[PDB]
Amino acid sequence: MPLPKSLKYGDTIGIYSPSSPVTYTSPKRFERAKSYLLQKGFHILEGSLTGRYDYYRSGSIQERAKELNALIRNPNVSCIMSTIGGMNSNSLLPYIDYDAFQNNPKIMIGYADATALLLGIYAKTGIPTFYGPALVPSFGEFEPFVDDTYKYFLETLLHDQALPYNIKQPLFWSDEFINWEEKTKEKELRPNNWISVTNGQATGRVIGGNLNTIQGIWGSPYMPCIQEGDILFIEDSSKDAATIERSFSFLKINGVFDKVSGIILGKHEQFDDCGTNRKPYEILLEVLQNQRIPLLADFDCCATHPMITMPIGVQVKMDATNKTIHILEKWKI
Amino acid sequence: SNAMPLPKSLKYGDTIGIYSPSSPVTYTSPKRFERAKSYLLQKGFHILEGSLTGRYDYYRSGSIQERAKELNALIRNPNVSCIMSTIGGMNSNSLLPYIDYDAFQNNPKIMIGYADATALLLGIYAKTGIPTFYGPALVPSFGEFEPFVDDTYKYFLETLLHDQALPYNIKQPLFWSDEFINWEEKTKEKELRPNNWISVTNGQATGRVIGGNLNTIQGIWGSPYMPCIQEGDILFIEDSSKDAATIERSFSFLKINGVFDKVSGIILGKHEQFDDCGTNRKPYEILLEVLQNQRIPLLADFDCCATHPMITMPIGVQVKMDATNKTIHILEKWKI
Repeated sequence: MPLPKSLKYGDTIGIYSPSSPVTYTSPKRFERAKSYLLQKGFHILEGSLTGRYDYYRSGSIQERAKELNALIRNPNVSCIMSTIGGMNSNSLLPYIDYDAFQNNPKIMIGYADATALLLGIYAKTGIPTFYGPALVPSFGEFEPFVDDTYKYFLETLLHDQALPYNIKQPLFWSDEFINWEEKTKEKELRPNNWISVTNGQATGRVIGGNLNTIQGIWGSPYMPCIQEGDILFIEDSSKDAATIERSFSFLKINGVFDKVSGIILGKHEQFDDCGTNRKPYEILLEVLQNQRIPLLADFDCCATHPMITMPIGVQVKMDATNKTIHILEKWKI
Repeated sequence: SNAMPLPKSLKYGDTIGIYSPSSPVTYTSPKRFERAKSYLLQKGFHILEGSLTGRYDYYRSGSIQERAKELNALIRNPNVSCIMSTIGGMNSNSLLPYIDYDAFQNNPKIMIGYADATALLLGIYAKTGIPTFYGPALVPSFGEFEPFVDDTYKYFLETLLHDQALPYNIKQPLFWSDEFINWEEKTKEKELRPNNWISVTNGQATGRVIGGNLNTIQGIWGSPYMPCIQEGDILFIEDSSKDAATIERSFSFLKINGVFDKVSGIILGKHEQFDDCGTNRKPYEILLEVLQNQRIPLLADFDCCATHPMITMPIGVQVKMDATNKTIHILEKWKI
């Protein structure tokens, strides 16, 4: 695999808005997020659609692709980070300069709808991409949680890490639906646990991201093929039991559970259980119908805070029983 | 093409089996459910109520296995002529591994519904080759008050009961509505809005029609239950009660999958209660942005969707679409 250079203090992070126009609609949180990273020591290069507004999106298909491609082609930018998701990143896929990326690999990071681009870049170039912070949701978060998301970002992207790289559980989390633009109270600290839903271990290439979003790219050249022995990493956020049953069944009928060696399931921010009192993993277990696949749930790589930064497309070992995740293969220089 | 297995035409007095593959409407909307059944019974059909009728499991009628059992009992019943969903939802695709495709193949029936039931319409077609029908679901379609229910019923009989010489012309309804009123109880008359189809991009296409509810297709894409789209097919798609962001994603999903390189034309349903997100854009405008510089004949605002009234459309048979003149003809038999 070609690999991106590690992030360094003094580097420039390019930001782009491939879907929702958050830099227009949530300017306080946007400015707070920029200032946070500037203070840490990174410059921010604002993509061409920053401050622009086209209702549910930042701009036309072409204009969004141009915004991203300008960052891809800029040798001064070491990391390209989505501002936020939405629904419409998959529109850009035919128009991205994959060749320019492959020729000068950089860190591509974000989450949620940005999955479309993370996976498409990986599919087209073979360069690992990163399920991790987007500027506004992740680095616009108030203290305390922002600081733990930031710690995890440095660990994956900037620190010199020896292999194997151990991914550790945070002590506390939150999904509270408060404090978006302005802070009104402290978010409750939720004690954490990862869940040993189905015991066992697996080692394989990790593939996945936001499940809802995967259904917008599935079957295309931009969806990496799932191979025998891969580890599936999936999360959904702010959806409901009916939506995720459809998604889990989508994977089942596509044979994904006959291929993968294990499953890492993210927490589900603000899950709506439709009155059932069922957890997301229980719905998945129904869909799996007693097929014994190791399953570790409530992983902190999703819309809940704080967020881990996870490489995608590299070898991983998971132990659902003992609740560990290690990265086995280098993901950066 | 060669003659193929087909389901028997509907007859007066036939039994319609109803099942709930997703939302538990028979429990949550009991007045519309009772009105719909009464409407068909009053026409002289019998209704066989599947095993989950009146049951409730929150967002669904029952477990995955319970729902498969419900539908299979109808598939396996030689006295049922037509199997009709009560309503959609989100979760029909869960049943797909568990359906008795061999029993269906042994005794093909008219399979009809819409919206989430696309997963089963397309999965039965994919597995068996038997045409299925994008058309009425019991409670939304046949629980509609007069006058629109009568137009829906007329189209249902024209396609499933009456003998039709080929080419069979699909006539445009004269009036339509998507008003978000009169679900359980009637409060006023719906507006009889003058209807039209839309010539979005001129031209003609002839090919096998494939499609249904686009949102639902994304829950079965890539599986053995999704029929493969072939060069020259006509794509039929509709979405209902969604928004501009959602449909852009679905359109781009088709684009990146190469679908628009294959199909000869596109039929786009009306979009009930579309949320334009403030853009003032029509669904077809969003689609055409996705299409970019690729010219494809496109007929839009077709009445085979959640708006009233509803046309019954066979899937998996040859059709001629004329987007210039706003016509649709069915060219191959779909029933015997």
